[PDB]
Amino acid sequence: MLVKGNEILLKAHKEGYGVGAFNFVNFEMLNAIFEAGNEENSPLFIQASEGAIKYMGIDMAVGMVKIMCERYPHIPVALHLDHGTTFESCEKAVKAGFTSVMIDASHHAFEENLELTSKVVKMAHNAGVSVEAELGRLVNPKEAEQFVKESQVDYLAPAIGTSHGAFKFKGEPKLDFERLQEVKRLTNIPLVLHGASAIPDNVRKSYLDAGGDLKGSKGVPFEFLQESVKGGINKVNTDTDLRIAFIAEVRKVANEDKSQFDLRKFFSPAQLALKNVVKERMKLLGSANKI
Amino acid sequence: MLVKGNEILLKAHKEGYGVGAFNFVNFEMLNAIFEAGNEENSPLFIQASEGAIKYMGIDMAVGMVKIMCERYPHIPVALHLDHGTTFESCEKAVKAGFTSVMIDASHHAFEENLELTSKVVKMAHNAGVSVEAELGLVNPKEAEQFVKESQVDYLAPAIGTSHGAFKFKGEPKLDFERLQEVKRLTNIPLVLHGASAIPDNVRKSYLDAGGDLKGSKGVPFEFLQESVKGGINKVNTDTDLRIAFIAEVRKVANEDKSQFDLRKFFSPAQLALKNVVKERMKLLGSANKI
Ligand SMILES: O=C[C@H](O)COP(=O)(O)O
Ligand SMILES: O=C[C@H](O)COP(=O)(O)O
Ligand code: NA
Ligand code: NA
Ligand SMILES: [Zn+2]
Ligand SMILES: [Zn+2]
Ligand SMILES: [Zn+2]
Ligand SMILES: [Zn+2]
Repeated sequence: MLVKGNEILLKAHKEGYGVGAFNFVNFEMLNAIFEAGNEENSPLFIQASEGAIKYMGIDMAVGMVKIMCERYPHIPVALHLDHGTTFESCEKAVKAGFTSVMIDASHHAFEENLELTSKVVKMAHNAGVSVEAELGRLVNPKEAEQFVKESQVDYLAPAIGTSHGAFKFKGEPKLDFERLQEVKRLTNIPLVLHGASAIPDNVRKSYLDAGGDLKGSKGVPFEFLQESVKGGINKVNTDTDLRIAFIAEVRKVANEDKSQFDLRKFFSPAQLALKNVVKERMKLLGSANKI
Repeated sequence: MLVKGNEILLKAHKEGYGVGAFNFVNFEMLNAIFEAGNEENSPLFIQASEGAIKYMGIDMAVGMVKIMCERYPHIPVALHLDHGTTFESCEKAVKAGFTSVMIDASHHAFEENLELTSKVVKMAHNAGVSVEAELGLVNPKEAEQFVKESQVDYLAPAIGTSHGAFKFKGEPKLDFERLQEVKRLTNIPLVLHGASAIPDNVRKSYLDAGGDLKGSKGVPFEFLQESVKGGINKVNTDTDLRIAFIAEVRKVANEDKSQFDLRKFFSPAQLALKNVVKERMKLLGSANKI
């Protein structure tokens, strides 16, 4: 059912596994994410960015998710606003039916980040909605400790080396796991990893075989993601991996049949590739069989 | 708002215009169709084939449509089951919240077509849902008896069309004398299947993106207008939407091999589909009918 984000992440926090947070922008992404969760018996964190919400309309974003939840009522589902940029954006997500909201104010000084986050928290918590915030651009663990105590935010995303998109590491992957463990120790709350796509080898091969160009993009290796969960990460933001796998198959259908224009012929194999990415990620993070 | 199919088509029947009936298989198609109707102030017929319903799930097909109607509550919208093949399929659509259903038994002999259609009608009408059936080329006298006894709300008579892009291996031709006779004898809304036109700008867009249309031909615009003058009120349109949508997808794929933001593919695809629908609404005379 559609539940508070913290309902899912407190269990993951206490038992020591990661729940993937998967972005979607339309029905095909959402269906494949849900079939993955049903097939791996895994909780689901479903994420929509502000841009995704503008593309779908927030009424359709929430509406499609609610339909999917009633289709799979046995799966714990949180619907999460990814990188909300204003109080008003977060307030609109709360009013529309989101069960989790992120307020990203990490580009501000500590005092202004805490101020705005706290404002979001008391609004969201009044409405039964959980809150994510971000600290770092890396994190100061003692800032994190104070930030969490005073804001009462439900989960925290500390900067430990990742970044959005595919072009993460200009060389070898590097995450500061000592800093992670200290944050986790001092805050004792669920933590979140942004920019956590791995770009597996098969997904990249699929994309390049379809004539795509990834441009030397490298994600977080699987072994770093597992070490992250061992360090205390409980929500693993994942988007790029899904897009590459999906568009790989769309490119492939276009290439191999120039007369094909049935949309289902493009998006059925795209859905399948995306679902498989999600299933494997669920097993990697340790959320499989957790229902 | 979401309304009986006959509510939209009775008005079109009385006032002599055609309402496009546009197929969809996902959010992108649906959104672009609704924005077209909103911008042309036009009633909408939204339809989903059995295959589309298996792809989306009937719960999602109705659910997305109901969300879209709430976003544009001033637009008369009917949600239509396209080419239902069984009574049970039509019954599931009625229960799921469709406001119109088509039962296609035209491959049966007259007596069996009428019997199955009548059974669907009794079921659908008990639930406040309108019914389309198919006959056929059509015998105008079969049509007259068929409609009187079945009490179907609208009829698709075969007059020369076919589904898909490949409609006429020779010159395009429709039997308009047959059409008018059917209209005269039945005096109900009529439906035209296989009514995609494949406009030249949509074909040019598809070929420029590397697409192959394999010498396909659609109904000329002039034939669509003549069919509405002859009494056609519901004009089934699918292929045109697919080609315009997939033309832009192919183009995005071609012009940036590093693009994998789905919105970068489907925003222009939506726009192109929207414009096809907008121009079709103006062609058929449903624009500015709200
Ligand atoms: O915040 C991270 C998400 O991947 C954002 O996706 P977006 O490209 O829709 O903003
Ligand atoms: O009934 C005619 C429809 O255009 C067919 O659509 P479909 O290809 O989803 O069956
Ligand atoms: Na987030
Ligand atoms: Na139909
Ligand atoms: Zn992020
Ligand atoms: Zn971030
Ligand atoms: Zn048809
Ligand atoms: Zn037909």
